[PDB]
Amino acid sequence: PALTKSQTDRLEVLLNPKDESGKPFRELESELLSRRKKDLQQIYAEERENYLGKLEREITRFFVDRGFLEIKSPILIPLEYIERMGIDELSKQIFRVDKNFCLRPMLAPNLYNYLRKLDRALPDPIKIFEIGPCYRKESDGKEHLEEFTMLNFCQMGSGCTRENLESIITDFLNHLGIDFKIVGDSCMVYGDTLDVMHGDLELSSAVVGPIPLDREWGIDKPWIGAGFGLERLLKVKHDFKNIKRAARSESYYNGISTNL
Amino acid sequence: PALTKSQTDRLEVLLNPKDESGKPFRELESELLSRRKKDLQQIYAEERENYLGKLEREITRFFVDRGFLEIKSPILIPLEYIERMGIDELSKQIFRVDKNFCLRPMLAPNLYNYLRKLDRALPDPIKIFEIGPCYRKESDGKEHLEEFTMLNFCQMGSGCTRENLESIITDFLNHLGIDFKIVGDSCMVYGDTLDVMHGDLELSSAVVGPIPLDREWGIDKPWIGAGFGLERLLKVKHDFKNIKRAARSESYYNGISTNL
Ligand SMILES: C[C@@H]1CCN[C@@H]1C(=O)NCCCC[C@@H](N)C(=O)OP(=O)(O)OC[C@@H]1O[C@@H](n2cnc3c(N)ncnc32)[C@H](O)[C@H]1O
Ligand SMILES: C[C@@H]1CCN[C@@H]1C(=O)NCCCC[C@@H](N)C(=O)OP(=O)(O)OC[C@@H]1O[C@@H](n2cnc3c(N)ncnc32)[C@H](O)[C@H]1O
Repeated sequence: PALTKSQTDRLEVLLNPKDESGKPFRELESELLSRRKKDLQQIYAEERENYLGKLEREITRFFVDRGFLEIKSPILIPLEYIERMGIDELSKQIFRVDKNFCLRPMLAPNLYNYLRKLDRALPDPIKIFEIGPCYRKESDGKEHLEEFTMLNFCQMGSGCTRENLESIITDFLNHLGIDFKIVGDSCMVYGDTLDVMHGDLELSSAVVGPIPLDREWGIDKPWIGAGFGLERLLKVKHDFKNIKRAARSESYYNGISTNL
Repeated sequence: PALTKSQTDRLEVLLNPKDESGKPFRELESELLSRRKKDLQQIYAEERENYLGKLEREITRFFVDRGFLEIKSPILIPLEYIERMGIDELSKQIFRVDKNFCLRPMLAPNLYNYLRKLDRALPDPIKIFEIGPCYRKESDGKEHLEEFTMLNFCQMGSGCTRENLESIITDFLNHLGIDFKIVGDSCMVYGDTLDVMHGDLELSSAVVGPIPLDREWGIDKPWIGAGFGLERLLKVKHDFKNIKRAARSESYYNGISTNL
């Protein structure tokens, strides 16, 4: 008669945000299987782009067009960078590799190094961004991924104000068509942050520098910056119930179940 | 009088492929510093794209345009995938994470899974590609990186011939403007390979399936495929002497020293 919890989980795997009893499980599953097969057929026939790759390209274009230098820095980083970030909490979340390296939990340490290095070469202000993989061991799975993709943009020198920071965030999310509000918060590493919220979901943490951590990185200039999770952005944009639908995955492709 | 070996190493750091005694070290270094600062100034003023990101976008466009589905699969993969790949040599090169996961040394295991899964949804033949980070512990540094970027494209079903494989490789490298020759070789995992060579540098290993390893992955169809290192491609394209100039790096940006 009624659907079992397991059957309901199965159908929810196959259900897409835009799909609209007493039909049996077998027929409801058959219908959804058919719809999802067609969705993949249509991607494959027409656009062929992965949502995560595509979102990366669109964001890349956005920040390049606005004068930010595209960075591609190591994903595998020295463990010393974690301790020099003031992280000794987030520390139980570090995936260690060999005795000396770890998978980066954020883009900040490498970007600090780039800011200092490029200050010797580039005119004020220095505007840079990176998009790439980051890793944190996470107890949750609703809004948290162990393997995720962060965007971090930043500016150092002139014009490093809270206004300009907010303006960039605003232009950015309006460009992407993502609703948001900016609330003042704090964290252990940075501040004093600004959190960019979608309802109760954190899209970004942002900071207006300087902060005292800067000195450890040879930075003695005003700066502003923000990190965004690309999977969180996709989750909002596509109305995905679970963030796993927006991840690097063998179970979902563009939020469509691959288990068909 | 003459330059010391250390001074020569310093200048070679600052030397670009296109730059053309008895001038002292200080003046030669000063000149190169000036040229490299201007190179970064010109990137920053004009294009602002990272060579590795840009190469990824151009390759992405190439394979999308030719009917291949863009994949973004996990970088952190189960250790079981390594053993199911027939790897028990390359095994000392695996960067292990936790007791159960590793950093992927190749794209093949995840793409095998995608081929099988998508066969239930997509018409014959199934054409897919991924571009992303791969990791191998490496004794060398001339043509080898521990952290690199692989392109792997493949097709399964109809038209999985050596001719079509060679044709795609040929169209691809001619598109990129990279000189090559295709030699028959072999490896422990696959074959029987075709190696795509630039002089003595391996750009790619390629395979015409089926092979007996397929059965472990639920694959029972003809297939063809090739993996290319993006850093190797950049190394050839830009005439870089060391592959570290083409890597994710805090020491080089688009093959320009960041230590200025
Ligand atoms: C570069 C300069 C010099 C140093 N720092 C400067 C800067 O530009 N800005 C300071 C603020 C950058 C934010 C960054 N350090 C950071 O790690 O903040 P988090 O809030 O911890 O990470 C940003 C978050 O990425 C996403 N994210 C987080 N963990 C997950 C998860 N496990 N699953 C999926 N998504 C997640 C989440 O969407 C977004 O809130
Ligand atoms: C997906 C289907 C199902 C399974 N396999 C199929 C397929 O499409 N093709 C089989 C052939 C794919 C090749 C892949 N399995 C492989 O790992 O071959 P390798 O020769 O070991 O890696 C390809 C190499 O990537 C680059 N590369 C390697 N190690 C490094 C390094 N340490 N530093 C920098 N660059 C490097 C190098 O340019 C290029 O020769």
